[PDB]
Amino acid sequence: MCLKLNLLDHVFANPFMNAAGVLCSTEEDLRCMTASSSGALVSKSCTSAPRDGNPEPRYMAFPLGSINSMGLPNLGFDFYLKYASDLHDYSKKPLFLSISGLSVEENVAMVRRLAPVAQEKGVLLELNLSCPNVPGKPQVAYDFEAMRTYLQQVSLAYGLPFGVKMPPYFDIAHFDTAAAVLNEFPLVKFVTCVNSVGNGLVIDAESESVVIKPKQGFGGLGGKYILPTALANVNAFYRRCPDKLVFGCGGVYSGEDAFLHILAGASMVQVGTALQEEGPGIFTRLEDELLEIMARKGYRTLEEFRGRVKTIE
Amino acid sequence: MCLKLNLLDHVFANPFMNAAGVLCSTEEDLRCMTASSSGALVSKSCTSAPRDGNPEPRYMAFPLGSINSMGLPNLGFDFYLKYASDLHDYSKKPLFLSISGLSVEENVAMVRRLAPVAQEKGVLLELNLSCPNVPGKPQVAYDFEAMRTYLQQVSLAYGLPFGVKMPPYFDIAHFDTAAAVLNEFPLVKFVTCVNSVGNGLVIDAESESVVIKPKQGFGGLGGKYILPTALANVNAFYRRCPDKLVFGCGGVYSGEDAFLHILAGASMVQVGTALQEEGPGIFTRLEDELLEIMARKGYRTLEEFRGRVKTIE
Ligand SMILES: Cc1cc2nc3c(=O)[nH]c(=O)nc-3n(C[C@H](O)[C@H](O)[C@H](O)COP(=O)(O)O)c2cc1C
Ligand SMILES: Cc1cc2nc3c(=O)[nH]c(=O)nc-3n(C[C@H](O)[C@H](O)[C@H](O)COP(=O)(O)O)c2cc1C
Ligand SMILES: O=C(O)c1[nH]c(=O)[nH]c(=O)c1I
Ligand SMILES: O=C(O)c1[nH]c(=O)[nH]c(=O)c1I
Repeated sequence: MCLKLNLLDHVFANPFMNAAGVLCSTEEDLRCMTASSSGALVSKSCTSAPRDGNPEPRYMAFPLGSINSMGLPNLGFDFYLKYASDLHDYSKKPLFLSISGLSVEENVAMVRRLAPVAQEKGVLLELNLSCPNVPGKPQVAYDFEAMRTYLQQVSLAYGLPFGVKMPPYFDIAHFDTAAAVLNEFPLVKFVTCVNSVGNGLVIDAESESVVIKPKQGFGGLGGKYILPTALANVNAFYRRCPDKLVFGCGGVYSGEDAFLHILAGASMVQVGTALQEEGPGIFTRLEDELLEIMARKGYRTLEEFRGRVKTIE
Repeated sequence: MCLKLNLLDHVFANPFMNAAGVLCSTEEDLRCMTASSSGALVSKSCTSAPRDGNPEPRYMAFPLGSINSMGLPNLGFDFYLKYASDLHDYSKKPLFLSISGLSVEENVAMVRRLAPVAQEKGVLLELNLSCPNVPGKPQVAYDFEAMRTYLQQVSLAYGLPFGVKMPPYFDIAHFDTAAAVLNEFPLVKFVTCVNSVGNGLVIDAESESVVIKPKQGFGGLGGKYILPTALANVNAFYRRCPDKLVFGCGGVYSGEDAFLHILAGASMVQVGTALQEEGPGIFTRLEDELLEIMARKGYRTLEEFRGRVKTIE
């Protein structure tokens, strides 16, 4: 009995990793994730120049999940590149690097410099097409024409295997369109579903007040609120992109949620809000929980049930 | 202290009502919601001809909410018109009628006949632009050009005050465009935010199966999953539509959840999943809870806190 996977020319002790943004902005965070039992890690989505992000409070967690409008704080692309180049221990686990520039030109500039490090070190790119929290910057992947441009330019400039972080959709025609756009780009080897559910609004009853400061309280939701949305996008893209990998993200607190993700078609499973709240010790729990589920069901590997959700009639 | 209010030339005893689709398909259903202590009711969304809807199972509920792909089963516009014209007791509470024709022409044909009944009886139209559940018929209001077309045509054909049932949005530009489309139409007096969050997917871990039969298990989500999404939509349209009423729907289980909808901007508060699970007794509980919250806070009217959610700085 076995959680191991071999994908994108990398070996992974298990399918669990952090979700981009959680426990991965600093060298400290990145060392902690590397020392965890996770099968991999992804760095904070980054821009060319360092960013402070939005004013605090900008994240808040609740029994049923979280809301955030961080505003893309990060240490700058130079820092995450150098981390991949010179600091990361690839003998421990694979590293993904998330880039989330604010224009196609910014992203082009970044991937041109990442390319030789990817070739040398085998760092994998996750291209963020779904930040919902910087104003006047509505999410790329909700504009299919813009999405096409980003993927053309980045394929051209990068010329290596990468993946894309997608926002959730809520409409069959949008699964259709979005999956066909992706399938135009053979360098897109994986699709991460999903980023937070955009622009929800949490309100505290006692104080009569929104709980995060930026954007009049509006920010992205994660956690228990979004699991069924996440499972839908995962499976929508799994069925729609049979020559790609789907990484699942959204609402994972247990081996069971991870089990459902994987049934829906997920290869890697990312953990955001639950990791933010419980800390990196979550990865040992999730492993043991998933393994107990597999044992009880007689599954010996992940590939035995990946993508095998049953439909009725 | 009493929560009575006046809107759309009608008096209401309290701001509560059922969500369209819940406890309102048959005469029996409608008499039951009429005899409840709700302040109003809305009828099941209808088409010109009777429909059986999708195959069962097509609704499932869970501690955190519901998923459905009912598929618009209804008794036919002729039945709900007759209920409106001859059977409803207007002395009890006002009545909203929901129409969900599958093309502009079908809607135009329905509202042409509703018009005289609305003149005579004051029944109120709720135009449904957001069924996420009929195959091949994606949500109207996620296509702004289609939405404009429906609102032009129904406005011309009906020539009387009506409201709209909107699907949730998740991006500021969409809020901007959607509210500006609405604002093009003076006859749109109210906006109901929100319909179910479209095309979620619920999976049963033990059985490894989706839980509803239509659309490979994909359906609309209601309940605790969507409260923050609903609040965001209510507030977004409340700020962007200063000259319309906003009706809140999504994730109401208690007087607190109603207080927050009203704080976000809600004039009426609709109840779907929680009413489906608890039954019409819920209406008396919700009233007592909301009145208890008002008293502890020193509020005497709804109008004192409606839309007065506070932001930080
Ligand atoms: C504080 C915080 C920061 C995040 N930062 C990023 C980011 O930098 N890049 C990104 O693609 N997604 C980011 N996300 C979204 C998560 O990666 C994930 O897509 C989302 O939280 C849903 O998963 P969850 O339900 O486990 O939280 C962030 C989420 C949170 C709460
Ligand atoms: C079984 C069921 C049937 C529904 N039918 C309709 C309908 O005919 N028309 C409509 O506009 N909304 C319909 N809805 C959506 C609800 O009116 C409501 O917008 C949504 O469920 C969210 O509120 P909730 O969180 O209280 O469920 C239905 C929802 C459910 C669960
Ligand atoms: O504001 C963030 O830092 C952030 N927050 C999110 O929820 N998703 C994202 O992609 C990002 I870049
Ligand atoms: O399938 C339904 O009947 C239904 N279900 C929903 O969740 N929203 C709707 O508007 C409708 I018309």
